[PDB]
Amino acid sequence: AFRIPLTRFKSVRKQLAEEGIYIHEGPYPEPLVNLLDVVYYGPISIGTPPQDFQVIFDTGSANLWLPSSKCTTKYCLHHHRYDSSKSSTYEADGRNFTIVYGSGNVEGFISKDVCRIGSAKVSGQPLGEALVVGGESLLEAPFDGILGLAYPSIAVDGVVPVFDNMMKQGLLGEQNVFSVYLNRDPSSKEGGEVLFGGIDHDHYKGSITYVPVTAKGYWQFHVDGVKSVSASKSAPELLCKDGCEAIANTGTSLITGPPEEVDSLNQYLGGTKTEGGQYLLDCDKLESLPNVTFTISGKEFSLRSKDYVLKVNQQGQTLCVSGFMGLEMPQPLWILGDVFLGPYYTIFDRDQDRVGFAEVA
Ligand SMILES: [N+]
Repeated sequence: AFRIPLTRFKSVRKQLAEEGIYIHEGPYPEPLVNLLDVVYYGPISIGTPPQDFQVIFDTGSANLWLPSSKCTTKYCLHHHRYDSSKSSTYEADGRNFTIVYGSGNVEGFISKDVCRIGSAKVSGQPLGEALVVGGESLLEAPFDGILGLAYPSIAVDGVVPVFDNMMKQGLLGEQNVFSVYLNRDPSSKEGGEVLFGGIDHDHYKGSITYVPVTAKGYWQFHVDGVKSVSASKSAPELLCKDGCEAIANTGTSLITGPPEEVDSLNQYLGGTKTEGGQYLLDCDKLESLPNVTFTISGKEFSLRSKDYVLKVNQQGQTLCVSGFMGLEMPQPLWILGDVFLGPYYTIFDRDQDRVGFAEVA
């Protein structure tokens, strides 16, 4: 058991929306990392002596990458960079890599070195030395790179994900799991935490409801249904009626699903489609907005409007936005961002290949 503290920051997509600037997505070939949407980072260090970094701990991807000292692009010059020549434990690989991101590609070459995750010491860990990171308005971003916590099958050639090497090296004891506490509250000192090799009882109430992983790549599982139900409507909103597939993604905020289904959901909520793509709700009519519920392994996971409405500062206008939007992919998926993962503590279990949810504390 070792514990990494997470810090929450306002996403670049949000900073853009405040100045009244929107960028359309997509459609996507499948779920992609998008650096405009990432909201939680935590510290790691690489090499000997340690070189310090802030990275996104991302269940939506499986790669570890950081800006290379050899990268002199704008993004890299504005962040911490890994210098292999300064580390006595560096071990060369040298092969090239490319990753398709929603925010523009990430490219470079593979290297190996000690990766430090709090008190844990991951040895011979492959990483991407990034020479290219796309694109606009990431010069402020408080994170340097990404550390992926998904399965090895969606890693680039030459990388084994960080958690997998923690497993091979016996660093987690008997529980090959990691647990994630996300605090969406702006005020609090702790933004959240990732607990490696354990489950923290202090962070949830009730019991944990497990769901089996369906396709090993993303942390992907089956959802029984999605619905919203209200005393103020002649009909319910019933979606995902015959079951659907979802992924848990700590690398994003909004809940994303098949467009026609979430458009319908947003209409039911009284939403108004912005030219930006998000749906506006009346800020004075948030009180009687119905819960939206996800049924997983026969159990209901309810979201209150307090959980799913996002507030944004436009100019002077405070302005309220639905935390659900459509994103088409060929193999339709609900992507569960922090809107879902904030009010639910989440256990990621590689022993049994399952994901656990319990009410947060
Ligand atoms: N990107």
